[PDB]
Amino acid sequence: EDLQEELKKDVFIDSTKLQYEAANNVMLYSKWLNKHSSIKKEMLRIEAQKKVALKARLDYYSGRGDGDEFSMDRYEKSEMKTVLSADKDVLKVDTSLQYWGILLDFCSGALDAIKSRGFAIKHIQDMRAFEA
Amino acid sequence: RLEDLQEELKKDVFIDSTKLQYEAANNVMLYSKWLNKHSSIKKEMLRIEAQKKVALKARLDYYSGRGDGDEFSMDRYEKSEMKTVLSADKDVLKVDTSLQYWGILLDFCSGALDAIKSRGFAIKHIQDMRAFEA
Amino acid sequence: MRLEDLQEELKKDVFIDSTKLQYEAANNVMLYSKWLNKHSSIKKEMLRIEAQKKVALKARLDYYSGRGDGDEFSMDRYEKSEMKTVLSADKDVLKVDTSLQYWGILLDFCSGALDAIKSRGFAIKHIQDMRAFEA
Amino acid sequence: MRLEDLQEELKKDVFIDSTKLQYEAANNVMLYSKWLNKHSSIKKEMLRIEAQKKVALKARLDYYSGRGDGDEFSMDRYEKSEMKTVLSADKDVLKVDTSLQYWGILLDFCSGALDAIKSRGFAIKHIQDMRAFEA
Amino acid sequence: RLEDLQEELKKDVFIDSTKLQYEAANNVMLYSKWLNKHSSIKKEMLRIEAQKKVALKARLDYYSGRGDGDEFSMDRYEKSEMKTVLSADKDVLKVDTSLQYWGILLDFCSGALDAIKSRGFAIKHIQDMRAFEA
Amino acid sequence: MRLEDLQEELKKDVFIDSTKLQYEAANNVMLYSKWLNKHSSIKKEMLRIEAQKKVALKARLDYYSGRGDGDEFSMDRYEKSEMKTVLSADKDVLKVDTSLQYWGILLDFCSGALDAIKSRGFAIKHIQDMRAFEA
Amino acid sequence: HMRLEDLQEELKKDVFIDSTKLQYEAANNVMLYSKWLNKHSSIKKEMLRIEAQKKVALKARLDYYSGRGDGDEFSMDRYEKSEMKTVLSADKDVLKVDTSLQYWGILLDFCSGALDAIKSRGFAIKHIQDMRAFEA
Repeated sequence: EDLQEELKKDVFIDSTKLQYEAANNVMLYSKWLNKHSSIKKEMLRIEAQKKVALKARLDYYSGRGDGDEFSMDRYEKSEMKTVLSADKDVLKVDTSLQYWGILLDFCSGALDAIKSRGFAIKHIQDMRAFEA
Repeated sequence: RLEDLQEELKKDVFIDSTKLQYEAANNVMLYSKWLNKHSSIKKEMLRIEAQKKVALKARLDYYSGRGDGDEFSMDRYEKSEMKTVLSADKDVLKVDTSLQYWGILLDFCSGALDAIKSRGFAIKHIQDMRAFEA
Repeated sequence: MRLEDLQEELKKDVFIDSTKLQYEAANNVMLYSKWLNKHSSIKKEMLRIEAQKKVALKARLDYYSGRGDGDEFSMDRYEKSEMKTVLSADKDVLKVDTSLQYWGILLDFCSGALDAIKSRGFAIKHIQDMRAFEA
Repeated sequence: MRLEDLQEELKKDVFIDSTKLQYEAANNVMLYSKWLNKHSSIKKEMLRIEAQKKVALKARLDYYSGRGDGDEFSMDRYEKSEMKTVLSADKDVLKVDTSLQYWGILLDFCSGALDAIKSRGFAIKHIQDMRAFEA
Repeated sequence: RLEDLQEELKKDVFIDSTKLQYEAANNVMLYSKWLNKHSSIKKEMLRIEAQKKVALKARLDYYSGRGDGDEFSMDRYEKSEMKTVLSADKDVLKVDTSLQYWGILLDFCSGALDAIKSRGFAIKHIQDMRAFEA
Repeated sequence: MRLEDLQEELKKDVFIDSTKLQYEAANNVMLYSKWLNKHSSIKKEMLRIEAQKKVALKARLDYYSGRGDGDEFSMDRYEKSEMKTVLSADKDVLKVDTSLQYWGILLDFCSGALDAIKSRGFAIKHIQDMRAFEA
Repeated sequence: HMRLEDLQEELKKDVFIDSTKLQYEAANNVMLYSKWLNKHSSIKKEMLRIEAQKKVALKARLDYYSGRGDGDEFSMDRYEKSEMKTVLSADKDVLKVDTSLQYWGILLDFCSGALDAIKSRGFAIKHIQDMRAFEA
């Protein structure tokens, strides 16, 4: 919600300082690039945790046990995709991770906006200069 | 470190309007600078790419019963179970986490090259609005 | 070819002598050619190596699958699903693909080099414009 | 045609004579055309080579699949999954594709030449601006 | 023939320095001539693409065991083999080459439009250099 | 519309009457319009034909996939890997796509027409300038 | 609504240049630019609305054909996932909303053409003002 709110404020243009906005637009691209890249770094950390959780759970459900517990439901291969997926522990990491996937995806749009706000800024110079 | 690349780029894109011409000529120098980082990163990742390719097989032997040295797994994992196991493997996970990290840095540098390419565009716009003052 | 020396090379090229702006405009088309030349020359090398890689890859696929590669044969009895993984780690594959991919990076670099110069020509023009403004 | 011989050709072509700017501006479109001619004749060649390649591929597809290719038959009993690798390394296949890709090196370079020449006219245009101001 | 288009364009882009006003006007006229060739070629290719689409099916029948006339294939080709088999097929290859031959032509006619657009530019450029003495 | 009629008309349009430079300059904006009408109106047609085709593709697909299209069913029992080839060659589809693809050529010719005229205006100024120069 | 002939006819009348009121036409030219610029933007409002219907209609129809639709209509012909893209396009409602969607794009596209003409018409007027100095 903070990302929607941040970009919303940023893409609006001060018509009176166009030379400044032309310069600051690149400054905004950077800013969103900075968040974008750290999130991927984050997702990489979270995705790594996810790789471990499925195996730990893979052991448990298959009878290799993960702690002091073993599954008695004797799940088959046809049942496995659902079971791990519905698992409380795996779900938490997948839930968090996918959230970041959304966070990351918004920043793509932000870069799309900023690339074009910079375009729009030149346009105004152009659309105004015509009256001359 | 990511903090060293993000912040450095931050510094680069700010434009001194009173020295518009310096920035215009120098802007091409920034592109060059990052293109150097970019390429140097890929060089690293390619080396890690080899390490991972060796690590995955080495571990694949271990778990599959072909052994990894004097070691063999007792968990008798099956082929349908295999992708998950290597993916969660200590030895593999370290290199892949390592490998992906530079890849992210690599990914940051593409954006910089977008930024710098457009800073060069932004600079001309400023010249134009100034020439417009005329 | 070495990457840093290409890096070292491009760096000198993008520098602009403002005292020779007509010359630099003319010089720019020559730099484009030169990097255009490198670019195509990298492809010739990679194509040759990629032919070695295809030869190495066939040989190792035979080796590991039990058809043997020379006077030598693998006893680890790998299956078809296991082959992709093993071949990637294969010393001969690994050595050549590493080399193959390495030039590709130099290939990817000369594109960057060509993007730098193709746009450098504008930057030279940008400078001229700000000057007519000073007038 | 040779790759490096075109590079030298482009090398001479991109040179700009400061004493003959009207000529250079006019002759520049003549350069686009000429390289526009090389680019197109190369493609025509690739059309002939790629047809041979597709034929080599079928003949070899038969051979390794056990249908025999002329008076020869493959005894290695390659499977469907293995064929892609094997065909790529096959000498008959490899020779035509190597040749085909070589023009590909040539094709792309001529594209670059047209790009250099496209802006060389601007570089030519660039200098005029610097001259009238110098006046 | 491709060689007929090459020789023609060569003749076209040549610029008569002494009759510049005329050449500025004719350049727009040349765009037309080549624009006419270009579209007529797409016209040609449109016919061939219908021919090619018909052949792949007729041949598809032959190789798939459905027969293409009074004939049937004994090679028992699998799905993995088909793209290759059809591609190398005498009937398919003949029509597709023709399409490709024209495709090569079409792109040359485009290149010609690239030329004419900038010949128009160069013409103005030269006039400026004329005013340069004056 | 016929393609040759577009070619014949455009040819007539781009001609420049030197003895009437003031008129040709003004009228040039009037030509953009005429072809602008063609371009948009052509699209209007293709938009209708595209609809005829989308319905045809479904109708024949049903036929061939065995859902039947009328009182008819294909006994050739075509598969998924085979369908795109089969539908593409279909007599009814082939007739409609040809139609659609043909109007596309007209559309594109008009884009070229718009390319041509838009620069003809540049040409008109240039000539005038060379006249003002001789003046 | 809007008709293409009305945009064509409107634009046609708009770009014609009165040589005798050239100072005026210079003033009149900018008045045209705003007007189409407003049309350009006004068409976008319609398409954004119709396209929204299409996002829903396709979604409503995809459910229908896949069997998740629950109304008084149900798809019994059992279409598969590879077949859906093909089928949905031919759907009576989808075809109509798409036809509608595609149409406004053309009116939209015409104003862009219209704006390039007027954006540049101002220049042509400036040229003629100038060609007089040659007679001068």
